Amino acid sequence: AVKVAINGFGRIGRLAFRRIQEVEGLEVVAVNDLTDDDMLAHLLKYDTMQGRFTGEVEVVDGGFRVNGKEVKSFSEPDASKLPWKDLNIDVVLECTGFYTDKDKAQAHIEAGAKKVLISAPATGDLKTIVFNTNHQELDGSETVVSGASCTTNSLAPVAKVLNDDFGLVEGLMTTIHAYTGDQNTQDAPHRKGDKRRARAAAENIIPNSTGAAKAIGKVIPEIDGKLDGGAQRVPVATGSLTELTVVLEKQDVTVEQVNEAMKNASNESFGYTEDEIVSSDVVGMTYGSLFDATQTRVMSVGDRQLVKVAAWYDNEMSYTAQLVRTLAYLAELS
Amino acid sequence: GSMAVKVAINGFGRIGRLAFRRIQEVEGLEVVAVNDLTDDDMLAHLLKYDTMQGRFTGEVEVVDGGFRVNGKEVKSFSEPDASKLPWKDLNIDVVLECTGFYTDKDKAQAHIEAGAKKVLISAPATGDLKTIVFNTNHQELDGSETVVSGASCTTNSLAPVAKVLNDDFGLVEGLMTTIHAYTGDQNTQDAPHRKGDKRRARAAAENIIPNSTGAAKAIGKVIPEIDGKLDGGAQRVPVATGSLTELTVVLEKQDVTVEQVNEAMKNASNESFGYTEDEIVSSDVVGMTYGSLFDATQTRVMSVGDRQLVKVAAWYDNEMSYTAQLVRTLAYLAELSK
Amino acid sequence: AVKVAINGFGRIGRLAFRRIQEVEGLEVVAVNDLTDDDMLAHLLKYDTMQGRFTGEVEVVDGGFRVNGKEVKSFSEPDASKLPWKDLNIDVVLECTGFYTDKDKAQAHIEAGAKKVLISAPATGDLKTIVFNTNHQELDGSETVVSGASCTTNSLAPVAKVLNDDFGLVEGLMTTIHAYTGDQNTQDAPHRKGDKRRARAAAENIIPNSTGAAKAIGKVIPEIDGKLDGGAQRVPVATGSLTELTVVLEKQDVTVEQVNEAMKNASNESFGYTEDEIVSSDVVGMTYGSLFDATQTRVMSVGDRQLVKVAAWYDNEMSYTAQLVRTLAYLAELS
Amino acid sequence: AVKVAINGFGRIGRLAFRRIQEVEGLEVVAVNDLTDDDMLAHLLKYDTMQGRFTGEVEVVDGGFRVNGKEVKSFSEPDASKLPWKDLNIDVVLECTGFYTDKDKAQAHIEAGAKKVLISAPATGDLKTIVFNTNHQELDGSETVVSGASCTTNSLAPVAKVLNDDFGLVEGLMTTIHAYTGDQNTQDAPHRKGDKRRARAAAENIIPNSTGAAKAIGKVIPEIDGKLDGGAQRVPVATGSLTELTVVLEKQDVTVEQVNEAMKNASNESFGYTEDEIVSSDVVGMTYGSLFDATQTRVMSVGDRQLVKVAAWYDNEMSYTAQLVRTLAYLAELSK
Ligand SMILES: NC(=O)c1ccc[n+]([C@@H]2O[C@H](COP(=O)([O-])OP(=O)(O)OC[C@H]3O[C@@H](n4cnc5c(N)ncnc54)[C@H](O)[C@@H]3O)[C@@H](O)[C@H]2O)c1
Ligand SMILES: NC(=O)c1ccc[n+]([C@@H]2O[C@H](COP(=O)([O-])OP(=O)(O)OC[C@H]3O[C@@H](n4cnc5c(N)ncnc54)[C@H](O)[C@@H]3O)[C@@H](O)[C@H]2O)c1
Ligand SMILES: NC(=O)c1ccc[n+]([C@@H]2O[C@H](COP(=O)([O-])OP(=O)(O)OC[C@H]3O[C@@H](n4cnc5c(N)ncnc54)[C@H](O)[C@@H]3O)[C@@H](O)[C@H]2O)c1
Ligand SMILES: NC(=O)c1ccc[n+]([C@@H]2O[C@H](COP(=O)([O-])OP(=O)(O)OC[C@H]3O[C@@H](n4cnc5c(N)ncnc54)[C@H](O)[C@@H]3O)[C@@H](O)[C@H]2O)c1
Repeated sequence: AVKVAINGFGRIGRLAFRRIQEVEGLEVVAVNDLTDDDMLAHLLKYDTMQGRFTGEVEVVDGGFRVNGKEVKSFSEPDASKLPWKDLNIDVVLECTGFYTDKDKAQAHIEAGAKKVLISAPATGDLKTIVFNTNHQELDGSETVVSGASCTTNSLAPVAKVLNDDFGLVEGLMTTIHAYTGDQNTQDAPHRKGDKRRARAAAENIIPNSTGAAKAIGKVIPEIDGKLDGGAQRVPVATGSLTELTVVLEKQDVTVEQVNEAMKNASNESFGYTEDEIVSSDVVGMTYGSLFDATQTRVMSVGDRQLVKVAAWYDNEMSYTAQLVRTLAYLAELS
Repeated sequence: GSMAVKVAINGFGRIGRLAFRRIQEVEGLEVVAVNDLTDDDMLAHLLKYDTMQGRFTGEVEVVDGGFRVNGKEVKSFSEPDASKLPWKDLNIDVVLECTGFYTDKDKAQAHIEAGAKKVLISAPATGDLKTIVFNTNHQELDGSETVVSGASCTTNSLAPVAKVLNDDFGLVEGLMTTIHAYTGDQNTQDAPHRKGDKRRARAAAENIIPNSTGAAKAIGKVIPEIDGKLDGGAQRVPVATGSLTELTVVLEKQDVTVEQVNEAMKNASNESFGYTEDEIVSSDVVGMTYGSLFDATQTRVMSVGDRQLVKVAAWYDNEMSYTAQLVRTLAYLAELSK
Repeated sequence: AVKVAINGFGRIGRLAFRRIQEVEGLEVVAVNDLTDDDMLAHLLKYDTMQGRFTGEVEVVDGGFRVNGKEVKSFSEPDASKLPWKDLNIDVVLECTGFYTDKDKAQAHIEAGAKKVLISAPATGDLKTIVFNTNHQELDGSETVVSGASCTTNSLAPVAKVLNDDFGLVEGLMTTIHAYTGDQNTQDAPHRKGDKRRARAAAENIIPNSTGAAKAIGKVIPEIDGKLDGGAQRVPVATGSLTELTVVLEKQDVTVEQVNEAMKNASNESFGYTEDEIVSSDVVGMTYGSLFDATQTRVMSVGDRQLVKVAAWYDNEMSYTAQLVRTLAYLAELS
Repeated sequence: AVKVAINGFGRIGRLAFRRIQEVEGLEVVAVNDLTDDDMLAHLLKYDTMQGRFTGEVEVVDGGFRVNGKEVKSFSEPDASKLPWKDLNIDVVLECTGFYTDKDKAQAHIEAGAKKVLISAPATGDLKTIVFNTNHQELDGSETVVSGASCTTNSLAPVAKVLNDDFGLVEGLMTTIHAYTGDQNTQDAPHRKGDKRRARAAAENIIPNSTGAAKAIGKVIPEIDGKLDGGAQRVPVATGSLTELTVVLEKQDVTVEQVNEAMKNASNESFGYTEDEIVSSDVVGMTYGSLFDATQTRVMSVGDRQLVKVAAWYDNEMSYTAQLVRTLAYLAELSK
């Protein structure tokens, strides 16, 4: 099996560990964080939104044991000091949020890892990958790769269909997004100086920035610069919705045409539904994006149209499933 | 001679109780009677204590036939059929119709039959009546009306924004999403829904819930010159009050900037339409009395060549923002029939 | 198979349906509620806290079809008008909340049903059953039975151990309880005139009454009148905790003695844990009561002691699992 | 006026600032935190649970201006490096959560402050004060003082009445408590290694420890060791309840006797209600404890009784009001 180390055993890190248990060919041999083994094991076992871990978890000397298999744990904030060479790490899943740059993530390579896959958008000379939209741009020689964002994984397959089938002129996005760990529990100073993420997460509708639409060109180059938009963080603990409003080249477009085009492009990454679901219904789902045909709207005044669509995503498990698909493909290629 | 306008509140719910509270601070208007489907102890308690809007500042005491507020008697009734209420005997000038069950001109006429002079419905309503957003189209009321709609919370948030966009830039078309606080028409836990809505059927405080709204689709009732040019829906989310309306538009004027849009909105600001450049969140608008609060920090202009999309957002307290507007319209409607 | 009808396809009714799919010899052939079939099918498929239904549901002519088998649906507010005789109904699961009385529940017997099991405490000359505490009191001749309450199922096995091993003098209970459908979404008049259940359910700590401790004698006769207490409804959608503070006959009681006695009494209904869990960790669990050893306290001043214990329960699934156990047992005996 | 510096402009720090605007002869001249002035001014202006600050707040050179008064701001994590001598600080209101110990808080004294009042329980040789229960124990010479906890402030006036009027044998407590900033937004490693405070704050009933009952003897010495108990953190953003179950020496006790005793002891710190309120009703209240007569229970089996009572508190504003009362009193002494 391909030997995986997880750096940052947080929401994405732990869910990635869970997902990897189901993927033949990938094995987590080590985890790194900033805490004790009792804490690591406990948070793997128990998960507020994603439910209890299926297998058995036991704290042992040097880490924890999951279903018989030992996992080595470390508590090293400086990635360059990790014993990746000694453990023969093939790929690091970088999930801390503190190495979201090619040069920063290179620390893992210096430490002895063969490759790094970052669980977030990242700057620098690297490829940004949404599985089943642009993963074929990987050839296996890459040392550092980005798995994009939760929102980009929800948006990319939708934007691709709109452009391919109708011709995208321009568009604006709003994602109604579950609150995340970069937000405060109570009103308090925020480390990034963000006066909105400073506010009590579970008691507010909170406007905030996102790169998903603005930076869509890193995943779909042919629509580079044609999208922008933002986010509204709301009091659900996981589960999100991306709404997109577009101008198209094709004219006299119908709701039926848009839905059929989306249904035709469905796969394991891009789901299609006509059920009147709500955010809790997508918790734990493994589609990167779930197109909701019930929300499609077309505004027509004369020969001028606006087309609006919406797609659900579990910002946790939807993204994690996509990240692990990319991880496996990156591993297979090399 | 001159007297305070005698108001009766039908439906002592969220809007009804907040209207009562608001009227306490508006001179020339007095609530003499309330009607609901419960006991006086319950009515007094819910007036006194309010989860989101805070403790009532007056003194509330249950008495014979109703309750006393700061020494002033309010008559209470528990009659589901509006035509049976003693509006004649009580000399009722205007009924604030806040039950959600008389949202129709013919149905709301029951209050007029009962002896009230006028009815203002706290919601969109069917029939041949006028739909009024204060400080957008209230001057369309001539005084001959007997049944009027106070529009919706969302329409009150949307209308001043849509008017500025059209007046200054020319509205071609647009789409709206309101990120809206959950309301009493939603279930506490997943359960069958009275109106058959499979989404309002779901646990209100645990979900992002898509739902329809008339605000954009029916904007033409308030701003006739943009009839049919808007559409959109709602996303109900787990805040108990406080909402946001986002509007994405195509405009006639070219090379529009964020600065131009913000300045145009600021110039249109009044007691109904507020303006902010502060990075606020939903809890910051709870209890506010603007019908709509334009958030300049959320303005975006997408340009690709000569083609532009403009996006704006305005906050509203679906409860107090709408209530303040409703009371403004109430006062004006009574003023016309001196 | 035992032919089951569910009156009231609500939280307990639907979860009972789900659990029955896992029990050979138990079959739901009919459901009665006050809504359409599309609604019933949708709420079976999608569940905010309990997750997506495993199998597949299809709306048909008579009602709905689940995994091949058809389920008939009705809309009679008066249960005596239901065609239970024609459908040869063996047991009605009474889950509406409107027939919580022996004489009221008799409506189903008049309609043609052989037995009624009410999913709540009930007034009248009937047996109140907590599975694995007093289910042996059933002989199979009963026509109307109560499955008790969620809180009683959490409390009974704990109270029994305390009395058996230490001698119960007296106690007081508080359950920190998930909000339920008998509470309002927003501050509004309450149908029962309850000024506290009138308040916004998900925004408040709300004191309220319970019959679990006061009526414990219906399940454990030897401690009748020895307990009382109440509830505090809080903003979690499901998952609850029962705390019990008692005076005991035995002296010099220790935390270890209490925990060991509870562990020794553990079974499929009564769980034991030493893990530092929280409420979300018990969502979907099938124990009727999960004793939490980390919460045990003994206060000693001279020869006088107060003993405090706590047990978790999913007021939904914990109760439902117990109700179906009692159903299967009652159906087996005659 | 007594010159106050606030260390840690957080929930308690900011509410204390607001409360000090209500107290004559007490001025906040300086604030220290770990952020910039834009953020400090914003969080003073806008408050999710406690509402908008009514006055004018503007960012100026070297801090911010509130209602015509300049507040100097700093961003220094090491308290011994603060300019307290230069600013002539009379009392530091220590609200960071990182100086809850006599010897650690001495850093403020070394920096030039005359006194320190800690906004939490604290270790070391100091007094622990619940205003209107034991503030008379202060004489004005103390250099470092603890303002106790939110829970202790809710508990002490109740426990005192129960002992004075009925004779306290023993008791156990549970506080059903709003979630606070020491809890995580999502399930995540917890800085203090608490596996329960690690969990998503607003989605769980979370058992946790509290010292309020176990350490009541610091406030009421005559009942030292007679109480214990813990907390259940629940998804309300502020507003809490303390439930206390006791054995008393007085026999044949009634609900009426207990309720009357509590009402007789009511003052500006200890309120009394017979209304069927809920947690949101106490948000922003200034009583340290609100006794709820509707929740009083007496369980009798033979001559053996268990007595249960409950008191509400806004863990934020109730505690803050008490802290500022103690602050004013401490300042008034030795003037
Ligand atoms: N919905 C989501 O939560 C979501 C979705 C997609 C992507 N992401 C991205 O994934 C990353 C992690 O997000 P998360 O929500 O899991 O955050 P998290 O806080 O839950 O996880 C981060 C973990 O990394 C650990 N950590 C921090 N610094 C470290 C260091 N220097 N060395 C080792 N461990 C360290 C922390 O202890 C924590 O456990 C972020 O970049 C985020 O943008 C999050
Ligand atoms: N955000 C908002 O809550 C909001 C905003 C704008 C408009 N509205 C509209 O205002 C109306 C009331 O909404 P609400 O949120 O206050 O609902 P609510 O449920 O809180 O209030 C309705 C009240 O009317 C009472 N009632 C029902 N039928 C009655 C009858 N036949 N006779 C007398 N009383 C009766 C109920 O007991 C209840 O107290 C609705 O039409 C709604 O669409 C609501
Ligand atoms: N935690 C819990 O939800 C829980 C736990 C244990 C016991 N219970 C008990 O179970 C019962 C149901 O609880 P619930 O939470 O599922 O309530 P619910 O409101 O979710 O379900 C009740 C269902 O019964 C239907 N109904 C009402 N009147 C009817 C009638 N006359 N005829 C046919 N159907 C009717 C309603 O449409 C609704 O779908 C109650 O007695 C409750 O006390 C609930
Ligand atoms: N319910 C309550 O929130 C409550 C009630 C009673 C007592 N307390 C106590 O009050 C204290 C603060 O609680 P809070 O809820 O306001 O916490 P908080 O997180 O909201 O505020 C703490 C503030 O101190 C700042 N800070 C941290 N380290 C610092 C340093 N070294 N130098 C300067 N500033 C620093 C932080 O940036 C933050 O703004 C804690 O000891 C807590 O136990 C809290």
